[PDB]
Amino acid sequence: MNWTVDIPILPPLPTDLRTRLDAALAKPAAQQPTWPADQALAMRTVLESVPPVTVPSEIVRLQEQLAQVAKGEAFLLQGGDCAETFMDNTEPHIRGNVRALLQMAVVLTYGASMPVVKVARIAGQYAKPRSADIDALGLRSYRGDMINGFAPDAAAREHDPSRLVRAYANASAAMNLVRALTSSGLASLHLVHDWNREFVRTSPAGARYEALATEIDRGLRFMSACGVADRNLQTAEIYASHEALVLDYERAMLRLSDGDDGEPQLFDLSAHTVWIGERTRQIDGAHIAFAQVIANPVGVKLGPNMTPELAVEYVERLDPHNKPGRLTLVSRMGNHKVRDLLPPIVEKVQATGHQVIWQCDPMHGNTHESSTGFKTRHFDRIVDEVQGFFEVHRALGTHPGGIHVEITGENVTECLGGAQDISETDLAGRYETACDPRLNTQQSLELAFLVAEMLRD
Amino acid sequence: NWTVDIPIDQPPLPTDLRTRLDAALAKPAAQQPTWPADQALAMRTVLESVPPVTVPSEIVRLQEQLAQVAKGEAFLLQGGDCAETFMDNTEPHIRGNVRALLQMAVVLTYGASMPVVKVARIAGQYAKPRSADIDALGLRSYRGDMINGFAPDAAAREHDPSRLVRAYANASAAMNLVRALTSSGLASLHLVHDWNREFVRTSPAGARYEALATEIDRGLRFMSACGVADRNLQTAEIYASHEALVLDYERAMLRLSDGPQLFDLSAHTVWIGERTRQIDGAHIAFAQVIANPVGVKLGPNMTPELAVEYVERLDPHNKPGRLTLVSRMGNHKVRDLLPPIVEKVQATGHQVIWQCDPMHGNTHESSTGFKTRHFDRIVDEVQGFFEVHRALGTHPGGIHVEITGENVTECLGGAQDISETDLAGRYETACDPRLNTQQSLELAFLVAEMLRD
Amino acid sequence: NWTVDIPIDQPPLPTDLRTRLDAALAKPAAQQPTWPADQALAMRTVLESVPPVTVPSEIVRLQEQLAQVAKGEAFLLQGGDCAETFMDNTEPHIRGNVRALLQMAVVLTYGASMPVVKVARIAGQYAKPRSADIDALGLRSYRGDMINGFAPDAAAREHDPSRLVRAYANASAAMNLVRALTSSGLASLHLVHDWNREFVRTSPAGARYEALATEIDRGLRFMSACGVADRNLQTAEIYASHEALVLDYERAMLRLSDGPQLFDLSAHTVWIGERTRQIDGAHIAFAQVIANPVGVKLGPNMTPELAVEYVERLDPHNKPGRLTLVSRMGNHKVRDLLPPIVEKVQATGHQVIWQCDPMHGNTHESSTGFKTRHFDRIVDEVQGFFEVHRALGTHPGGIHVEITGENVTECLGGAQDISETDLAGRYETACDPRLNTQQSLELAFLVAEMLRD
Amino acid sequence: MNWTVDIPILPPLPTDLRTRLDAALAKPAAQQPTWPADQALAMRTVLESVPPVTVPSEIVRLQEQLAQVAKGEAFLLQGGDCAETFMDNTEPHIRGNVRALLQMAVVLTYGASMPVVKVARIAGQYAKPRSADIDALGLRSYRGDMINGFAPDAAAREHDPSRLVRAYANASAAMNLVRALTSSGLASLHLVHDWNREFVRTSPAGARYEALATEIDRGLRFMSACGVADRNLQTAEIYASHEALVLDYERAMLRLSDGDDGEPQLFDLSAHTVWIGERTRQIDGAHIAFAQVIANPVGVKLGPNMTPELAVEYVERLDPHNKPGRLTLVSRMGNHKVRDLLPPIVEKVQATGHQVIWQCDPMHGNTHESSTGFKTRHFDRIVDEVQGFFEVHRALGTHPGGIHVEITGENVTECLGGAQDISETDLAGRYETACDPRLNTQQSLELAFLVAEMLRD
Ligand SMILES: N[C@@H](Cc1c[nH]c2ccccc12)C(=O)O
Ligand SMILES: N[C@@H](Cc1c[nH]c2ccccc12)C(=O)O
Ligand SMILES: N[C@@H](Cc1c[nH]c2ccccc12)C(=O)O
Ligand SMILES: N[C@@H](Cc1c[nH]c2ccccc12)C(=O)O
Ligand SMILES: N[C@@H](Cc1ccccc1)C(=O)O
Ligand SMILES: N[C@@H](Cc1ccccc1)C(=O)O
Ligand SMILES: N[C@@H](Cc1ccccc1)C(=O)O
Ligand SMILES: N[C@@H](Cc1ccccc1)C(=O)O
Ligand SMILES: [Cl-]
Ligand SMILES: [Cl-]
Ligand SMILES: [Cl-]
Ligand SMILES: [Cl-]
Ligand SMILES: [Mn+2]
Ligand SMILES: [Mn+2]
Ligand SMILES: [Mn+2]
Ligand SMILES: [Mn+2]
Repeated sequence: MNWTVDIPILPPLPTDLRTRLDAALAKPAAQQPTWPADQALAMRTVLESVPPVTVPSEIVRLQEQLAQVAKGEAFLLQGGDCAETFMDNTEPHIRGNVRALLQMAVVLTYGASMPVVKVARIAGQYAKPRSADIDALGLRSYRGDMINGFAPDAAAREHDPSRLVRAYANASAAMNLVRALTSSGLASLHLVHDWNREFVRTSPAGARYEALATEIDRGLRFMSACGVADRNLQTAEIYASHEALVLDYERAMLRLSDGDDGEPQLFDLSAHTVWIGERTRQIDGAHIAFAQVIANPVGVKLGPNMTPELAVEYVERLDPHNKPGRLTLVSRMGNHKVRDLLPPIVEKVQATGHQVIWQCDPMHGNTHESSTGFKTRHFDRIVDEVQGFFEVHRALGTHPGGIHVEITGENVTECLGGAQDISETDLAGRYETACDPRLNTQQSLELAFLVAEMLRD
Repeated sequence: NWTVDIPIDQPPLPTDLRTRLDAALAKPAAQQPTWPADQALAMRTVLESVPPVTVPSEIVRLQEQLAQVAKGEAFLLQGGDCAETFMDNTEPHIRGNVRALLQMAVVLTYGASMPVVKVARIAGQYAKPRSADIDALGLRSYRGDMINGFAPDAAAREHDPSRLVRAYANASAAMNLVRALTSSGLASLHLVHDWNREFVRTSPAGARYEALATEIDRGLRFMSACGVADRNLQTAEIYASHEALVLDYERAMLRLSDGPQLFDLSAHTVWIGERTRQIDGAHIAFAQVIANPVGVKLGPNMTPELAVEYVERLDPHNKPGRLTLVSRMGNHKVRDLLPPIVEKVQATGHQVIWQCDPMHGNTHESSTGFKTRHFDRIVDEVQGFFEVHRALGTHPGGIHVEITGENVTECLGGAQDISETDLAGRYETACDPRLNTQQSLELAFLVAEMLRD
Repeated sequence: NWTVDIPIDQPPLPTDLRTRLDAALAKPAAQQPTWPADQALAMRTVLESVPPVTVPSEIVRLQEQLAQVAKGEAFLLQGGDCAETFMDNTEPHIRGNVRALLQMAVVLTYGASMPVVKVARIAGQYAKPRSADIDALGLRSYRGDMINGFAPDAAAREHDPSRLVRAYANASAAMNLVRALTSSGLASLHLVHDWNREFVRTSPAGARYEALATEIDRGLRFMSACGVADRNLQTAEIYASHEALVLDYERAMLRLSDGPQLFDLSAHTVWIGERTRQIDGAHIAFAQVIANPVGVKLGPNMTPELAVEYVERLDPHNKPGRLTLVSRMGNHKVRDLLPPIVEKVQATGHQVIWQCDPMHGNTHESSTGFKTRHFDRIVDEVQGFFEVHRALGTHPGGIHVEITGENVTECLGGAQDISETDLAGRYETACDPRLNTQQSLELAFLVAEMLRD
Repeated sequence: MNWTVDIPILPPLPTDLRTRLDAALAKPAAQQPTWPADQALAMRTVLESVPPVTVPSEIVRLQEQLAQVAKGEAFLLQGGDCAETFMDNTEPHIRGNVRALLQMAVVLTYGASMPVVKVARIAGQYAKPRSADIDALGLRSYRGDMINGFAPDAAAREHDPSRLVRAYANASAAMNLVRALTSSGLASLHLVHDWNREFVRTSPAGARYEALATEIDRGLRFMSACGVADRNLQTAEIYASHEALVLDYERAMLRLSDGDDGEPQLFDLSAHTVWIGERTRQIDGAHIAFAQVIANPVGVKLGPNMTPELAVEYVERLDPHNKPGRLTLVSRMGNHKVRDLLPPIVEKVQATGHQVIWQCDPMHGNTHESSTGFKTRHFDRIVDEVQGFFEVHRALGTHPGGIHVEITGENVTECLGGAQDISETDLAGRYETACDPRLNTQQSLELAFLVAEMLRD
């Protein structure tokens, strides 16, 4: 059946912000759903008065934490599903993904010797681009639950604007849980580290990670021995992110800030931070213009065809004021290319004077199709791209700022390798992703161990 | 018709607890909606797998804080809209209401000299009883947005079980925002006190309250002067609550904690109303089975003996703070009716919270046709509630009020001297008349003196 | 003769700082003792290698706190005995005096709404000037226990340089105890406030002070109610001070910090008296060379121009809080004499602390023969000091008083209404009349209102 | 020359405390100086109204911290000079000894994974017993500066009661400094650990201790990474101790407590805690009786002739109320005997039901005379006694509670071995002790490293 919401019935935007927003959205937009303009407008009119998913003073705080990242005084961890679905938007799946990110944070905080800014891909990662409008079954392609349905039939693939509302309801629901969990006990550093201790005990490669787990453990005991005040160990902040892709959803989630802090700006309150993907980063297109008008922190994906010069253009358009950490540039090159392609981008951007975050995405450049027909990534390539991203920064004297991974708390079978030795035949058991293969819980924690050893190197 | 339809798609609680629940839910349930069972079932099935509004470790913490209230070492402040509506579940309304709680809370904490457990009527108060089969307009009565529409038209008033899911979405989106605001600066004690100072400055009776405002300011500066660490001044906990009325909604929102007890995860704490508190009815049998702290409204027809049976039913293990008895008597009846009830419950050896709802027994109709409440009657029920406890050496434990951040004209009186003619300007409640933001801060100050006195 | 002799046994400061010191110390020094140079030297040699009374990082912290006082963001409270004696350097006396500071401090912190830098006249105040060549009894005048004996007999009054070492031992043993008491529970704010409550309860004017006592109590409970972390309520810092008078003692106690500047490590902060503040004399040239915060007493003969030369000499680098100008004018003269001095020093652009000593210009002789001070005159000098600063928009920075924990009868008046006849009962000071414990708490309350007013 | 103090001119002691104290001091007392009774009494009358060196609420606190020790929830470190002197009672020598104890504490806190109760032998360790009244030069023996002079001449050796006063003045002076230093910066955990980092860098055996120093370092950085409240890292408490030997000094430093906490008792305020030595622990003698009347925590030295049965008698006389941590029993057996003699003492005392602190003194049973004529101890024996004290407790299931060592911050040449390889010829350079050989600063820190590895084992 259906539930039903009302299309509703206040000071207008500041004149310059109206002008600028309309000039942004007048530009060409790639990868947009194709539904009618009237039905879209009704849906945006619903979203324009819902309670936001985030609030501006959180975005201001995240921006300050990311400036520390940009200055080399913190490390950025971002991860969660490749594609959230409505049907898997459930308490166990959310807790599971929050717990996996947390588990990784413990180990990276200890390896980096500095705070880790924890950013979940969650509460709105419901839209994807596609290179092909017709997929391999010859159906109109799945573009994520905010657009159409996974089910491999033609009605299910029709673009349905009512998905904008269901996507918001599902997002704000998740966010409520993520906040409940982070403040009420899941994020206690003691509990989360006990889980890491249970992984080291049962993992097939646990003997390799025992020494570092033991050190963290004596580190934690050292704290209670010296009598530190411990409430800061009880809770952590998990922020929300997703690809800003569907411009009808992002424009309708825009809100003007109150001016008490800074003079009023437009924040996208569908998320704390958002990024712009490889297929939508046209320099003069609507997504880059949009990013330029919102106050949030933003990132741009940079793949193997990126030039140093285009990089610098992104930095000048998106960090026009030189605000450390407003712009993250998220390298995804493939492990076999990172060490060649990244260095001259980093040099040209470092010489601008701006302070970007350098972030490694070691997933999206390392995808292949298995003999068994599944889209998969090999753990050792994902690892090796991070290795090589660390080598580039070390050679340059610049900061390996963080990683951006697709992970889950579930024990799926989606990426090959790890300690578990996920084989091509194994992929059949629990291939559950609605899009790209994610590291399972064990694989994601193994990678934090390995990355903790790069941070220590 | 200016709507948009949102499609619904389509492991169970344990057998032993399901067997206990179905036994309790075979009891007759008053005031339930009349939708088809098969549609109710469908909608319960959706809600049995949605992410929860609250989590068990939050409720367990609330129980600890409420235990401290029961024992005379904390004060319970519960307030917000009489009735939430889906169309007024907006960011400025929700903020406004949190703001008004928080401002009352600063003044009450200072006046009590102890912590204040801050519980909003919010993120689910979407259902109400009715006495009237047919309202004045000859329509089926409005029952709250979880049941039907406010709109005085026959189609709006048919009972729609899909509203179960709309209520949930609106409840979680609301709770998301309440969490976000109370963690990220709205619950800064300094900033909330600054709003209290601007009220004292511009209020018409602001002269009367200036002295206490200045003492608070100087109690604040004293903290800074002594160098205390300040992060616990930066944020506050606002718990969620509503009347537990729709048993289709409340049972679907049940979850087992991870150990393992049954919690209702639609709210932190829920109460049973004056019309559904049958000692052998399902609402009571539901309150019995859940581990959340629970409240029961006790109006002027209550007997000591019946208030005891509530205690034996709802607090069988003698957990202080688990049960809150909520007096609502009328200002003219509190001093007489409440003492016997207190004496007899105290004598059981159980520690209940004694909370005053000075709103619901003090409602009258104005010559201009609006349902309304005098400000002075409301105050004087609290004053009396206080006298009762002082006389008996028992704890005046908290209050339960209907308030909003908005500058409505719903209750008469207060410093603004809302008159019978002012009622029409902004009377916006979908149900009972609320204190507006000014009247609710004024009531906090006046109660803060009863605590000091 | 009821004494026991304790034998004395027997790498230097750097050449460049020793060359600076000897240049400054070639200046004439008033009020110095008349013992043989060779004996002075011997005794300086002992004191140049003894463990220090204070350490440089303590003084550096004091300078930071005193900077905050200079800038109008803290208040300076300095008090204790006019003259310490070796035979009254006992555990109950020392505790009593710390106790009396700390109680004044609670009330001043609340009344100021900012932190209070707590500096005792203690652990070295063992030397005094004299005007009189020959006292009334026809004896050489007593000069303080670091110089000679109080005992009115010719042998006691000969200047004994071995008293340099006795002073040091008594100073360090005293400071040991002050550190121990302020770390281990005597400086608990709660417990100190409890003493303040028992004073309000038993004092004859306790009625007058009850309201502020109750506000403090409620500002305290408010902290607990808000859950602040409390370790900074458990202890307090009490710094040491005395008049820097015996240059043989003060120069021997010099040390280089470890980097490197010169500190006098006989005290945290030291002041120059009204009789030794010659602009070209050695006391001033000594204050110039040390890095400690310093004070200069400014009596009714001071000129604006001379108070400026103190600023240029003693605060050459413009370090706020480094220099404290200590007004002591008489209550009848403060309102007239002080404003010009403030205007002219302010105009230099330097930030000095402006501290009131309401004791030394308000001393009179009673018909019963005792040196005494009216309580009301003392209060009214502070009141005036306050009016002066308010008028000019400058900071009334602190006070400097002579107080003890004991229930002496030295100053007239106060709530106890000490009369000319009461003076003989317990007049025990070896020098000037002190506020007793009651009168000193009474003065804190009354000053706390000048701060609130 | 001389300085001069006055022999002075209040509620009498509670009748039972008078009676008990006099009954204690009526018993025979070994090792007491032999000066006239009238001159003694004058000196005690001076001491009876001086400001105490410690106060009762500190002793109450230390007792609570030592009960945690007794329960196995903390570790006790006690050390400083074998014999303080008046002439070396100077700022550098005191800071030096405080710094060395601190440096050791950092490493033991981290090794134990639990707090360390820091107890200095300081501010009154001015008296020693002697087996011989005539020494090897045929002079009346040196008994410590509270009794007579080190100088090897007969006048200097006369017993001089005025030394009771000079001993107090010197003690309270030191204590004032120790308190100044602990609260004002010397005891910052960051500074003290930087010093440990400089030792590991320059020590000849530094490469052996680098790994553990590095772990502590990442542990400390882990704390700032997680944002702990850090004032508890700024300061530490150093307590005062010495051998309670001279009964004229200890009786005159007795003070009655105020009753606000517990009902009034006699505390010895010359120290926080005191111990009774091998030569003065006669079961029915004045020192054991004295210890029984004061409220302080106490210890008794136990050497190789101790029986399990006599041990239990000490426990029943000195911990009559079963108060954990009131009684420490301080094993000194010699490294070659500890593993044989300690176990049956521990079993008999454990079976009483009382909770003593078990403390290792690995110095006093391990002393020998070198070919070069110096009293010396070999580092490897001192180490091996601690090793063996750990082995006894591990085998029993009981708590290796702490160590009691003689150390200094100076780079003296008094104990053979260590990383520095202090040879018999080396002892000549800087043999500075007025009594037994102390570990120098480097040797004391090496031993903390080694003991930290026993705690980790
Ligand atoms: N609050 C700190 C420490 C912390 C608490 N829980 C955590 C879980 C993982 C990592 C760190 C933490 C932080 O978020 O950094
Ligand atoms: N966190 C404390 C104090 C506090 C912070 N913000 C507040 C706002 C209102 C009342 C109290 C507070 C509490 O909830 O009690
Ligand atoms: N430690 C704080 C508060 C405090 C503790 N004890 C006190 C005693 C008196 C005055 C203040 C205090 C301070 O010194 O300011
Ligand atoms: N205050 C804690 C931590 C600490 C501070 N400084 C230290 C120096 C050494 C060891 C520990 C510490 C303690 O004493 O245990
Ligand atoms: N309150 C609005 C919009 C909304 C829908 C779902 C969740 C939150 C808000 C409605 O019910 O139509
Ligand atoms: N994920 C489910 C249930 C749900 C509805 C609304 C909000 C949150 C969850 C859906 O989309 O139907
Ligand atoms: N105050 C006494 C005792 C004393 C001596 C030395 C130090 C401390 C106290 C005196 O000078 O005689
Ligand atoms: N240690 C020296 C100096 C000293 C005297 C008094 C107290 C402290 C130190 C002495 O005994 O003479
Ligand atoms: Cl449009
Ligand atoms: Cl019914
Ligand atoms: Cl002269
Ligand atoms: Cl005797
Ligand atoms: Mn992906
Ligand atoms: Mn109502
Ligand atoms: Mn004086
Ligand atoms: Mn020894």
